[PDB]
Amino acid sequence: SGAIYVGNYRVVNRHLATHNDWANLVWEDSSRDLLVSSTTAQGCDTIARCDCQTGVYYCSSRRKHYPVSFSKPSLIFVEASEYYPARYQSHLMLAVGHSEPGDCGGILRCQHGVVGIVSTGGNGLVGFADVRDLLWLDEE
Ligand SMILES: Cn1cc2cccc(NC(=O)Cc3cocn3)c2n1
Ligand SMILES: [Zn+2]
Repeated sequence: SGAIYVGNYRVVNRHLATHNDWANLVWEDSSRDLLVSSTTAQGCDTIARCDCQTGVYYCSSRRKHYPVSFSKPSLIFVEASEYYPARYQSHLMLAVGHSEPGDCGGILRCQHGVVGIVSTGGNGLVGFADVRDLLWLDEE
């Protein structure tokens, strides 16, 4: 589990969104595994605006933050889980790292701020849904 809290937005994995998220919806995209809902309180996270390929992510199944090298956001075939049919997921970055399901939501960050959130992985893979192209998260 986990979310990004930027401005009056809450960014979560679409597959983990609550009824309150869907009732206060700003934007969602199944192909990216992302959903954004509105918040009453202002958040403290800042979004990175860059092309970094190194950063650190939080792994809840280890209680640890790990430094990683990750690929640029791409269209990747991901295997069937309980949440999606084997399909192509867009705007996804991969790194080598310990992952399990309930880790989705952990933040990946670089020197500029939050890069994305955990979404896919297994066999020492961890896939992050990028948010750096969502420039509108910084306004309104
Ligand atoms: C971090 N992590 C490890 C996983 C192992 C297996 C499945 C994962 N992801 C999901 O269930 C969510 C999903 C995205 O696209 C399709 N399904 C994993 N995430
Ligand atoms: Zn960066």
